Amino acid sequence: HLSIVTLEEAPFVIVEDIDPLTETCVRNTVPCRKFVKINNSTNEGMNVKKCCKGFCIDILKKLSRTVKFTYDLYLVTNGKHGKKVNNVWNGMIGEVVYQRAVMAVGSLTINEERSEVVDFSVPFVETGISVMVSRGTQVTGLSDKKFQRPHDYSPPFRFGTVPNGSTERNIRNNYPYMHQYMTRFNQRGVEDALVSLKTGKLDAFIYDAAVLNYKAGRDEGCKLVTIGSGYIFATTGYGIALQKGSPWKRQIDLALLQFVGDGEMEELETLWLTGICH
Amino acid sequence: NHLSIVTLEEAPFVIVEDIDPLTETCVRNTVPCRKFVKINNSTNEGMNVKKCCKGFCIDILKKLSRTVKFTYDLYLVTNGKHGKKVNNVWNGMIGEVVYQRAVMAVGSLTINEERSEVVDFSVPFVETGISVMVSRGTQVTGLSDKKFQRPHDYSPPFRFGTVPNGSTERNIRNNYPYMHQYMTRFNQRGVEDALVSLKTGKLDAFIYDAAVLNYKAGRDEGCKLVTIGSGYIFATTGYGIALQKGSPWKRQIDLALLQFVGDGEMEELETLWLTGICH
Ligand SMILES: CCCC[C@]1(C(=O)O)C[C@H]1[C@H](N)C(=O)O
Ligand SMILES: CCCC[C@]1(C(=O)O)C[C@H]1[C@H](N)C(=O)O
Repeated sequence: HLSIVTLEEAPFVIVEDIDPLTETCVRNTVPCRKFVKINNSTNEGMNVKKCCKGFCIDILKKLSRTVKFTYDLYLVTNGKHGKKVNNVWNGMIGEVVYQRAVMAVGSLTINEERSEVVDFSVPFVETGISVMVSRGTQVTGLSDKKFQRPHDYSPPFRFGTVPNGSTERNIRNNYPYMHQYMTRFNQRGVEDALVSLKTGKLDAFIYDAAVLNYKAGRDEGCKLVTIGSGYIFATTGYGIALQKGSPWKRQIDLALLQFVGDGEMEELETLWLTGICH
Repeated sequence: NHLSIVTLEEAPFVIVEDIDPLTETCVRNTVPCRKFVKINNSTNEGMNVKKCCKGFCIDILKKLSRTVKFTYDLYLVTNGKHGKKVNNVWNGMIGEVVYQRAVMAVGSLTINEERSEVVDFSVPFVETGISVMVSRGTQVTGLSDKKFQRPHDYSPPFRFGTVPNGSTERNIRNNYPYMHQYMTRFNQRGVEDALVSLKTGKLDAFIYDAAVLNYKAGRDEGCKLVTIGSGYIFATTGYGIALQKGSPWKRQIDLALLQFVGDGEMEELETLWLTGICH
């Protein structure tokens, strides 16, 4: 009944293929589909069915047992989390804004531009802006002199983020020089940034706090250290996105508070999010 | 001289001391702040007494009125503390802004959704939430530990409480009625009282604001206290400068705070006032 959109980002949402011999998503996974175009000219395409698992998938399973709803999970195709591009929202935010999905689940950072057009769950994952450097690099945060005067260092201090998300907006809306310097170090994905950090091609990676803490926690060899931005103005959390004025915000929040109360949340946190390093 | 600003005493964010009587002056890192004290406990008759104010949020106020270039009149709230709707009327610092007795409210003021329906808030400059403090040695995973869920399963019953009428009590009473009703018998009148009961073994856990508990555990004489996050992620927020609803000054106050965070002035205040020595 309920159309729910998600986005793949480990460890919160992990996407794998279905076994063709089964027609089944098994173990801890649930069925999720994707509308994939036939080529790069039309929008013509068809659904391909996949399997989805992760921390927020397990939250969705708990939510639809407790609130007692059935759902059809699908993966966003136009954009990622959410950005206003040419005055139209893309990503998961757009799917809720334009009422193609009743809910959006995943590593969706609650911010203030987004909550002008969608209603939000209570935060269930603490997040913000964090800085990750190679183990050995010493930075106090985003206010360090390597981030404010990068040309004082040889080579110039190399740091960047993943564009079009919650982190870039917080930098672009408040510190224009920092943002303009960063875009030449735009990192396409989390995995690319960690490779350049450990190989010495990047000095610092600015990104979401929850993702960076998880990646540093179970990194092969414990080579990555994460420190808070110090941008306390950007502290927030992941939230389930609902349509503006949604009648389900009340019951979705009540179920999440139950999980936080009875320990289901902390037990989910030690299944997916705990780390080993530091 | 122009802007009336209300604050509330809570170390290390606001520390209140008396004026030197030979001078009538506030010197060093302190600024003049006044208090309206009643003459007795019968009428509302009273007079203003002048005091000196210092701390982390006082130093934020000094930077804001240098950068934005305003002069201010600092006074200490007398009816209530931070802010609560009592008999459908707001008291404390929130009430002073709601009823237009103060243009701004500065201090350990936690941003929540009930407060921001009647006042506007700066961007957060101190991240806070709900935290649990126990004696070093007590093992709790958070507020969802079964010592909190089922306190009567232990002998004696698990003794934990908070300070009433604040952000923490509202977050618990609005969502977990049994936990709140059990806590009120362990209501702590102040932070200092709760730390004494923890170190003497008369209280098992102290739920309170995260920033204050992290500071108190950081500078405890002997490092006797351990702080752990609530796990109540729904209650994560921060301290904010309270302004009247639709205030034209929220924009300029935010721009100055964002400048301090950008140029390192904030990190200089945080390691002068808030960093600790214990772990
Ligand atoms: C655009 C890919 C990465 C963007 C993210 C960021 O900018 O931090 C991670 C997203 C964040 N959780 C959000 O919801 O915008
Ligand atoms: C009135 C007792 C103080 C309780 C507080 C809390 O609830 O944690 C500390 C307050 C908090 N900073 C707020 O703004 O309410």
